[PDB]
Amino acid sequence: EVQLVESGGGLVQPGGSLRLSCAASGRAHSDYAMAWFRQAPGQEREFVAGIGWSGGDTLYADSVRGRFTNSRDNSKNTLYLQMNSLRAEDTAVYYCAARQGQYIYSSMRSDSYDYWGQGTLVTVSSHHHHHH
Ligand SMILES: [Mn+2]
Repeated sequence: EVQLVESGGGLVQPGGSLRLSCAASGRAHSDYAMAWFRQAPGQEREFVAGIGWSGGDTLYADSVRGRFTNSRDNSKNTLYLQMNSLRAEDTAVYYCAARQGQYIYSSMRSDSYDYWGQGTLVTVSSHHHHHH
């Protein structure tokens, strides 16, 4: 069993950037094959980015390639997603996922992932913060 906790979701201006984090349970250097998925309201869940268990085959969905960067800190069992040039189409709950098993290559299929976090919400929408 692997538990997964995402953080970092928030409200972001169109054109803006965020960084998501996903902490995974286990001893340090557990080195899971992991991925990010997302689901927008009324749409099917979809792959975003992934990495294999041994740190190879960093892979992106066509929707986000060149805008998003996936990285893993093996010591912390943490996965990070730097998201740039965000647009309304990127609004979604973002889910961290992990596989049970030592898979070298990243799978883009949700059926490949045993464990799923609860998600963190990214809202890409124009807004104004009142001054202080
Ligand atoms: Mn803001």
